[PDB]
Amino acid sequence: SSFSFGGFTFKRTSGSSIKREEEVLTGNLQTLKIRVHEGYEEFTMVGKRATAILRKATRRLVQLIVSGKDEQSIAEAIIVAMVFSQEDCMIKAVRGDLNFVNRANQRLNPMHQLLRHFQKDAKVLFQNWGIEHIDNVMGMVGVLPDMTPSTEMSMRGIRVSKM
Repeated sequence: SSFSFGGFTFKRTSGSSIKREEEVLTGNLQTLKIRVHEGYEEFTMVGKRATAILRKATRRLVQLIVSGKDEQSIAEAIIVAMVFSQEDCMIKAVRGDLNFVNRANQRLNPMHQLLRHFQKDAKVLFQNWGIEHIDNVMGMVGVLPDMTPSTEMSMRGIRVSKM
């Protein structure tokens, strides 16, 4: 069960899931209908300039270990992972003027509209994701919302591995 999303090939390595169509509110209090995968799953994300191991529970990213060509390649894989996770803080980061999803055509994908939104500017996404203190794990570094490597702090659940 290998699928494609945001230029990444996802491949499930553990867990299972059932789908539930659900309604969610953005930071602009706009209702989106999304197809939610319920169940704890693990995936490999393989792209041309980045790779990752993604561990996730229903609408919640548990951990993401990213490896890539450079900061831009890695941020790109982080954005895809955060949108794919379907986390409330990612949905609530959709806010402000013009930041609305065209839902007049119900066949269109709100996940692809969330992705386009965060690909343009992930600043609100990364700042609203939350940060956390990080453990020892040498060879794995933390990454701040501005993509600065840190040994003391990181975006919640996100770690950068050496390529």
